Amino acid sequence: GSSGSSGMESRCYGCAVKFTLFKKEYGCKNCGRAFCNGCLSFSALVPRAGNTQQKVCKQCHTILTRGSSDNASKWSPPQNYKSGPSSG
Ligand SMILES: [Zn+2]
Ligand SMILES: [Zn+2]
Repeated sequence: GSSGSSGMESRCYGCAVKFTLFKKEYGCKNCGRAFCNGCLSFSALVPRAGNTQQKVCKQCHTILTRGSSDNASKWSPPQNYKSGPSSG
């Protein structure tokens, strides 16, 4: 009732760790979020940096290597785009 002011500062988007002299702050390329050297210790081709193996966060590093198999997103193109194995 008489409270509601949290002090959320620059933290990690993986462990929620606060960036300090000891814990430096890192940035992702794929998701584009803030991570700690600990979490941001992976590299994977990012379709944003021209498909270059940039330092990405664990998640992304896995998401880019997992290759989702769904179509949950804004208007999607027709399974058949260009003459090829183009999947749905
Ligand atoms: Zn972290
Ligand atoms: Zn990321």
